[PDB]
Amino acid sequence: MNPPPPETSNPNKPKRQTNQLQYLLRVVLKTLWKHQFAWPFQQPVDAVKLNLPDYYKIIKTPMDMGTIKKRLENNYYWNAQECIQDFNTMFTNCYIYNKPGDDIVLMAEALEKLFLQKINELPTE
Ligand SMILES: Cn1cc(-c2ccc3c(=O)n(C)cc(-c4cccc(NS(C)(=O)=O)c4)c3c2)cn1
Repeated sequence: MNPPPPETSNPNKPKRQTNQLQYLLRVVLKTLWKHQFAWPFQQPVDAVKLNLPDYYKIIKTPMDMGTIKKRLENNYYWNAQECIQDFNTMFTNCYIYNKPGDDIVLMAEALEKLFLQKINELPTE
């Protein structure tokens, strides 16, 4: 079976709005969502559908943009870095599971370049 997706709401964590978290949802997630390379990253990797039975043997911290969107909308992160770390995990999962130069890896690298361009414009803490 696929594993259940990552946790996205936790009723026992404190909640806040910050400049950075707002920007992460309204600008960074939005911009990446619409990129031509985004669709394989928009929901968890469906290892059953793709016939990739080793994916969740290899990738033990799955992450995707659907889950990040949900964490942001549910105020799951207190610090912007937690969200930034989730985007990084999503990219590195793709680099760990696949091989250098793979086309799916080039698609991740392009999304990652864009993500860094938007993170450089994060508003002041
Ligand atoms: C032979 N083969 C390999 C793949 C493959 C290999 C690695 C990846 C990968 O690392 N990511 C993050 C995503 C995909 C992928 C590609 C196309 C569609 C989907 N759909 S999904 C998000 O429902 O799992 C996922 C993906 C697909 C597909 N066919």
